[PDB]
Amino acid sequence: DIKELHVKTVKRGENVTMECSMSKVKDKDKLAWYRQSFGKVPQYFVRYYSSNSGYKFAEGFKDSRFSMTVNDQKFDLNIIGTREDDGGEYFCGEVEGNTIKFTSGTRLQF
Amino acid sequence: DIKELHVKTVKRGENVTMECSMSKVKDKDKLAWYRQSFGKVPQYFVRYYSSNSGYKFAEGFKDSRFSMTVNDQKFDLNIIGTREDDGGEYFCGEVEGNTIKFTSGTRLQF
Repeated sequence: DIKELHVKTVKRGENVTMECSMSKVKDKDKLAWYRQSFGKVPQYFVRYYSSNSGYKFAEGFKDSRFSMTVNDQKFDLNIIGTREDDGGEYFCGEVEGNTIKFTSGTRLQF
Repeated sequence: DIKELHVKTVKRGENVTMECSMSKVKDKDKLAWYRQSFGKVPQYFVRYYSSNSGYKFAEGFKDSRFSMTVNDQKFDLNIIGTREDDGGEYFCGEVEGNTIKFTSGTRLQF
């Protein structure tokens, strides 16, 4: 089967966390979040990084409201003070050889 | 910027082609199409293959209406006799190191 997206109906100003698990990850370096604004191609904007914070944003991405909770269990994506510009779908994917496998995703709607 | 999806309003029974270019592809083996049914996580269902047809479907995928036009210029996805079950978004992506880059995508709507 195909996994369902988590659907979060959020209110402007709400703080959101979108979940992705480390449980079955083979190589953390190949783990990233992809943002798809409505009607756009998805694009990676943050990836795992071997550091204390545990992540690095994509070149050209800047938004102080975004962070991640990264540890041995979690690769979770946080937004403080969400707004309608954040509406869209978010996918957590791990590259494996020739393809990427998306283990989870969330639709943020208002 | 982010690339726009091609939006195709299709009618049941129409034959559709969704476009992806070979032009800038570094390694064709890492090229695949991803299907995202509404509310679901995207999933690869067909990839480039070094053969005369030029593609191989994912394990578990079977749909006789699907094919690809694959050559030195094109990695195009075809559906003969489209129906509302095909509604969703389709992304063409090439794996590069730790992330995938989606070069094109199409939303199929009815």
